[PDB]
Amino acid sequence: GPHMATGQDRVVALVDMDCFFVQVEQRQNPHLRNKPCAVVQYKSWKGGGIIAVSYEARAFGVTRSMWADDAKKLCPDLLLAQVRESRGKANLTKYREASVEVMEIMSRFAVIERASIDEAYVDLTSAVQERLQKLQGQPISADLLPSTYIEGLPQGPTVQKEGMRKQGLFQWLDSLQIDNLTSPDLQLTVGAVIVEEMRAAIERETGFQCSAGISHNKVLAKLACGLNKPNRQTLVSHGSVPQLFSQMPIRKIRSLGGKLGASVIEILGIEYMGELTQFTESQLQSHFGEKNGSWLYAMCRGIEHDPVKPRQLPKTIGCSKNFPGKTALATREQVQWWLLQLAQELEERLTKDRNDNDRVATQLVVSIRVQGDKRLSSLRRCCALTRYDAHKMSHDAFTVIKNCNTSGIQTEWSPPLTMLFLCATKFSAS
DNA sequence: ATTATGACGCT
DNA sequence: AGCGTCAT
Ligand SMILES: Nc1nc2c(ncn2[C@H]2C[C@H](O)[C@@H](COP(=O)(O)OP(=O)(O)OP(=O)(O)O)O2)c(=O)[nH]1
Ligand SMILES: [Mn+2]
Ligand SMILES: [Mn+2]
Ligand SMILES: [Mn+2]
Repeated sequence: GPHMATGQDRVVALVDMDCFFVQVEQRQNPHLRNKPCAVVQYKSWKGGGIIAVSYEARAFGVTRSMWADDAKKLCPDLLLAQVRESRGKANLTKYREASVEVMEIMSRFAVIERASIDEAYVDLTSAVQERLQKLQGQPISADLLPSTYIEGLPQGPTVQKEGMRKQGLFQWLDSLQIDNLTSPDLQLTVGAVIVEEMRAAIERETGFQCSAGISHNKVLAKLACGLNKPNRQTLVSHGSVPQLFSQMPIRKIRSLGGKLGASVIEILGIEYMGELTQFTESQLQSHFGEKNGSWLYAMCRGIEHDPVKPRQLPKTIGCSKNFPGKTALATREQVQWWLLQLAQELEERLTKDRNDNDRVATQLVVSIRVQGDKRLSSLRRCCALTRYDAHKMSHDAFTVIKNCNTSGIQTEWSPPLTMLFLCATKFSAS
């Protein structure tokens, strides 16, 4: 009871840009705004592969991973924007630069953890204490939360969406103890006020809309973020967790959407996150290991301790290209030419990174996949990265992989290569 | 022939 | 260090 930790110490938000690459293209080209549209890589094979989809297009069933030709069968008026190609490969620079715009705005409110190109966690605990002491016990007006949903509300004893949002928010605010500066629910609420301000700043200063989740930890904030997209934010309180998890498929929780989640379902004979509460911590550890077991035991009760890392920049800078089917690289000239193309993009990005961020990478990781290998990476080898020179990097990568050539003929490459990947790692301040 | 990344855990 | 999993 009084010593049962409840995981309510922190206020954590997850901010995620709505259909990010689409918004980047819609900002640049107003003709794409408020339209079914998608962003594609390449074009020759089945119209290119879709990697981002506007919400208008999602209404037609268009999704990520779809080929554009198939998407056009669902949505004949779908508009398409193509990712830039440079040196023979997709080049994602426009979206990385747009991401930096957003991350820099978020960093004005709190230290952030860059979790992806379009999302960041925020630890708002200190900012919340600040704003609470500024409020002087003054209640929080619904006007300060104009895009906020309170998960689980309204409940208890009109048929529009905005109306239900306002009803739930009213019930939430009516329940609040705005005189207790240590009340977790109040702290979350103030956190949501701050996130409204952050999201308003992002849209004002970039044109981009985003969604967000506000809760007591990263997993709940991420889950919350997904509940009311697009262009809305959602507060998931500690108290909302039993009902929310009672019908939550295990796979919806970050890190459980793959083999581990499938094993939780199969071994324990359960379907929903809430069903995990009936197992002891030692039972879960016995099935899933010490770390996973302890994490599951806490997470199904709404408790997770993973910190928001102070890290706004990516830890690695990488360049990769698949060579599927009959485009696989089968000669030395071919392998060397593509290693050079990748290395030239890497050099350009690394040199910009060194100028912007006062650091240098010291390790080059070279990854390949050979034809017929089921795995995504067939071989991974490191070497020293001592100079930002593409010709040196591509020569070193070749030197590191050259013995994977089974061909006695040195001019040919067998088995042909179906992927090349160069990654710069182990940054040091400079 | 979902492609291009990027983080992190294991041993 | 190199490999595997998660993510999208
Ligand atoms: N190159 C590449 N980029 C991807 C891939 N999957 C996602 N992305 C990019 C494009 C997305 O706009 C961006 C952010 O992904 P999200 O999962 O946050 O989805 P998105 O923002 O598109 O929509 P959302 O509103 O968050 O559901 O990442 C991929 O498989 N390959
Ligand atoms: Mn997004
Ligand atoms: Mn995202
Ligand atoms: Mn997505």
